[PDB]
Amino acid sequence: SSLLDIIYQLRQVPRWDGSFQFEKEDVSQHSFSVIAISHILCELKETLEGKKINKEKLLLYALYHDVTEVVSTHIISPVKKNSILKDPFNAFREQIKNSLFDNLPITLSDTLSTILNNNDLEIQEIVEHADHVDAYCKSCIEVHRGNKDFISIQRSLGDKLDNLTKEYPYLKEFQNLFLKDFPLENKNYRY
Amino acid sequence: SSLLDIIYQLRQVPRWDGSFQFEKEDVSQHSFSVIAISHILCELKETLEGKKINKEKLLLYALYHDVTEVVSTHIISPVKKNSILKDPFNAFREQIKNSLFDNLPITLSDTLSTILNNNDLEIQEIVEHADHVDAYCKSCIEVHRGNKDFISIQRSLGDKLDNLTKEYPYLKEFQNLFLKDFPLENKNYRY
Ligand SMILES: Nc1ncnc2c1ncn2[C@@H]1O[C@H](CO)[C@H]1CO
Ligand SMILES: Nc1ncnc2c1ncn2[C@@H]1O[C@H](CO)[C@H]1CO
Ligand SMILES: [Mg+2]
Ligand SMILES: [Mg+2]
Repeated sequence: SSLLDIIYQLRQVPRWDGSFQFEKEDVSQHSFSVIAISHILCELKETLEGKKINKEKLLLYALYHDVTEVVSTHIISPVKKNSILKDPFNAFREQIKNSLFDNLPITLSDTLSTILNNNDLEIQEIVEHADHVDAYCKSCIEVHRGNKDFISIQRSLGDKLDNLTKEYPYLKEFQNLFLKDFPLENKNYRY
Repeated sequence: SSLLDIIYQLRQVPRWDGSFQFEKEDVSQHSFSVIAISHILCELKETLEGKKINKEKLLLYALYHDVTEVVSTHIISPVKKNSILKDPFNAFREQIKNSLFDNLPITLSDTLSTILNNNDLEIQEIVEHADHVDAYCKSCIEVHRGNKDFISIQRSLGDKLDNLTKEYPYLKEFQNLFLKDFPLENKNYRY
């Protein structure tokens, strides 16, 4: 099985191609943040919307949400979302899903296929929101480091996030709790 | 709340201090791998030992298992396990847990305290095993890159892992499935 190799190979998939970064970021670091953000968003949404989400399925979906980029590499969203490429890339991503986990035991094989081909729309939505939050957070950190090239990126991501908070109360609560002073200029918790 | 800052600040905590590495590794990359390994180990253990583990709790514990290193930094195991430092470091780690999540809503606050102060011994054991597997895997990748300085590290970690597989059948199965050709010299799944 290539599953363990793929887990470590995601470190060789860089994000933010074409942009200067003070800190390069790979898919494993991004996926770690998305898992943690997805969990936080889930807890807020559960409390606000009066429900319970299957957190095993949510966390496993967040964990693997970008695993196909070990084949596709990470295509940045301005390119992937171009109308010329949007649908072919989604067909490409589906082709990768179909071939990934070849020589696995049926416990892993079906559990991993279940994770990849998830049709829980709500888990997919939470992780999509977490993905946008993480991109905004990265843009915040780069601007904080002094990276003027990320100011316009931060602006467009923050504008889209603002619009999302008008329609998704759990995102507005997340923004209130965490995103109005980010990153922390003084990291008092270290002492 | 400092929770989101901490999630990203784990990227500034390096592992393997004092060892030459061709690729530097931070706690977020390590924790991503440990979450994924913990999940795989859990599925094997469930099938082999005739049980079901609460995978939400396992994954969340793996996600945060090293979060206190944002305060302590990452003390390498030859130092942390020294008899002079072993118990004081565990007391230090307990002091950090007690002060981390100050200004959070009770959904997050208690859920995060529950995660940190977990007393599920089996989840703690799975994550401890996943932590050792990940350290072995890193040593394998460095040796693969050509890093002779990690040969003796790989040997001692592989010896300890071998001994563990004699007592924990799910680890032996993991080793059989993934650790006899790692990393993959030819990454055929990319094409
Ligand atoms: N305004 C922008 N310019 C360049 N890359 C962007 C971008 N917004 C998002 N990305 C990147 O597309 C990825 C998914 O958000 C993100 C990291 O590669
Ligand atoms: N033989 C060894 N020499 C130096 N650091 C080691 C080591 N074995 C494990 N470590 C490091 O201790 C950490 C936990 O395994 C690991 C990464 O920092
Ligand atoms: Mg993503
Ligand atoms: Mg660890």
